[PDB]
Amino acid sequence: MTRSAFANLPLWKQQNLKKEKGLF
Repeated sequence: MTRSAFANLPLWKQQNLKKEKGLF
């Protein structure tokens, strides 16, 4: 059973997610 998390998402997805601790 795999994980569902932000850190499990590919980098390009993260670059589209400006989260609280989503600093670029």
